[PDB]
Amino acid sequence: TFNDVKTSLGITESYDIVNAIRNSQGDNFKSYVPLATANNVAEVGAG
Amino acid sequence: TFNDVKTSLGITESYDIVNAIRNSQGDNFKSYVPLATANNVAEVGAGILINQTVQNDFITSLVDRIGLVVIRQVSLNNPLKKFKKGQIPLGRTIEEIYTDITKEKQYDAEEAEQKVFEREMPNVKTLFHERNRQGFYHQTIQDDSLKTAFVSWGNFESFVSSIINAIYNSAEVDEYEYMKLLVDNYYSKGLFTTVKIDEPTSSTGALTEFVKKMRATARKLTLPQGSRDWNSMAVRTRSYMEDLHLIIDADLEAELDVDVLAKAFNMNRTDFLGNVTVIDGFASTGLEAVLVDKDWFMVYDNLHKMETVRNPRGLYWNYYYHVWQTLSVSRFANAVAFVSGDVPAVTQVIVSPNIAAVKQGGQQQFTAYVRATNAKDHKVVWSVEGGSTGTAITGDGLLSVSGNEDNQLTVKATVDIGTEDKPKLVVGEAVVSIR
Amino acid sequence: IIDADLEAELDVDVLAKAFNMNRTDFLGNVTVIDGFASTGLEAVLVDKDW
Amino acid sequence: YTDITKEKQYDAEEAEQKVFEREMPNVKTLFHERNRQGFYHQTIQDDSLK
Repeated sequence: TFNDVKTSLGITESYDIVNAIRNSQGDNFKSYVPLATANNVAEVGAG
Repeated sequence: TFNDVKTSLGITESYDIVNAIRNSQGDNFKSYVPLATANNVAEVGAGILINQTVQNDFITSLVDRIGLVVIRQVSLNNPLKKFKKGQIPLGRTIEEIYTDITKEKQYDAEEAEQKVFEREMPNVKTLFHERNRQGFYHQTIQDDSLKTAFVSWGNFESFVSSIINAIYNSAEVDEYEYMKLLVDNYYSKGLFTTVKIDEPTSSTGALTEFVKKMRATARKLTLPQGSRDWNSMAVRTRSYMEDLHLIIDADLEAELDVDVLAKAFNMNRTDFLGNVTVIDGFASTGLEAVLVDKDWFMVYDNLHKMETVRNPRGLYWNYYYHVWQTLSVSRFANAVAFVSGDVPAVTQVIVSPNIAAVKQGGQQQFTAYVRATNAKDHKVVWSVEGGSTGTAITGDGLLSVSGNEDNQLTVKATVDIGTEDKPKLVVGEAVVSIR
Repeated sequence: IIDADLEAELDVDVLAKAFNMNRTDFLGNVTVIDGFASTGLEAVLVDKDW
Repeated sequence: YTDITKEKQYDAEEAEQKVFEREMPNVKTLFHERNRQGFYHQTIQDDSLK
């Protein structure tokens, strides 16, 4: 029983992909903007 | 997906048994010291509200897994279901008819000359009942979303079936609560005949005093001459003994069998006459027991359909279960009320024609039946509202009608209970046609 | 001629918790009515020729 | 365990908009875990008991 676990636990976020899609004015991440559930695949997608 | 939650969520602790075991040192918890794993049982053993992924003891990276899933299927029935009359396919209203006894006339061979051919109408009271309850039970099953909670199809089919039964359990429970409402509708309108008692819980004498009034009343319903005393339409009706139903709660049956029928040598002399129906309770203040005929209820079914629909977008079914029925009460049947509170001195005044058609210029006799709960005088005062010029009801209720009356009349009879400062009238009314 | 108040009170208070029914029963043929329209009159003994 | 529901009044004026309304079942769960985990120990020297 560990009871205070966050999803990160080892992660040095190099650039925070959640804000990176949310700020895309037409750069590289503008292909990740018409995805619906991109926030959820980004949240737990690394296992 | 919660947080730091505890195994102590919904627990108002009494005394910390873990402390009380180890610091017994003489107390009666010293049967628990040789139990080795007692702290583990005394922490989880109540049941955990919120599941936590417990790590394995040997290899901590493994998660301890759900080994058996238990679905607790239960059934709720209706106690008062046996009082249900039948069902109605077509038509809304039910008409009851009761013919009543009539008036003696003196012999007179002098007046019988021209009056061979005079006519008397029979004293017939009727009564009507409409469909009342019109309702449905609705709950959704999102079939594809609950596949995550179930690793098996057995636990998937038993759980979805348990959502079906919670609709049919909502039938038998909510229908039970309307028949507790018809009792508390009838008592709230003053249509039960109130038999004022004391509370049976306080004295065993007040329990046996209560058994006296019920067995007194259950014989008065069953005399072969009837009475006008126990209807709210005041007709001569005899209840048969086997149709009397007593609707005590559960507390008074335990007082009965332990304070009285335990120690009585003869149970046939202190039981409850008629039939005993044990329920939750009564919403009214002090309405402790109720005795009725079996034909007091006019409960009839109308409609029982299960209707289904599917949302393709959100991937769910909605189950609609429509329960329509006529829920009503015969006022032509005997029904009493064993009320332990302070009751009013008069509950109900009944006028013996509720429906009269008086020819313009003709006369009609009107008749109070004051349901005094005490044994006092309770003067009845008569009046006619809506009358144009004269129309003059007087005395015992002999109605007059003028030659120029065309209006519909309301004939009132009233009784003044309590003090004149706060008058609090009790009024019975009649409806008079004019031709 | 027993008013139904007194019949129930004979059964509850007296003929129950008693081992001998013939030793407390009301002497005579008991006929039960709903009560007399009078004041305080409860029961009535009469002969058959009354 | 799955609990009973609430009744709704028949009305075809509100049945126009709410055919796909979503009303949630009242399911409650408990969880019971393994709690007792212990052993009993008893030695027998056969030959010196002879």
